[PDB]
Amino acid sequence: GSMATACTIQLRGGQIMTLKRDETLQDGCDTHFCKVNERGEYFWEKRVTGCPPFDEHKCLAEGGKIMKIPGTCCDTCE
Repeated sequence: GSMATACTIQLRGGQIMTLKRDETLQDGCDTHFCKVNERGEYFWEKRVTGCPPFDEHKCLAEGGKIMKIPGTCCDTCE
């Protein structure tokens, strides 16, 4: 019947993205892969790591702004 034709992902920033097979999502975050099995189904692999503990107080009040980490989604300061 109906089968998977792609990987419907959601970025941490609030964005539902459509990846086809062998497609990936280029964003500074936990890398999103979309692959297909030998049966034709699509798998959404999230390449995830551990982000460094962040002091949001050590930012902002100290005169900084909070950015996004490349390679994983977490809080960081300029």
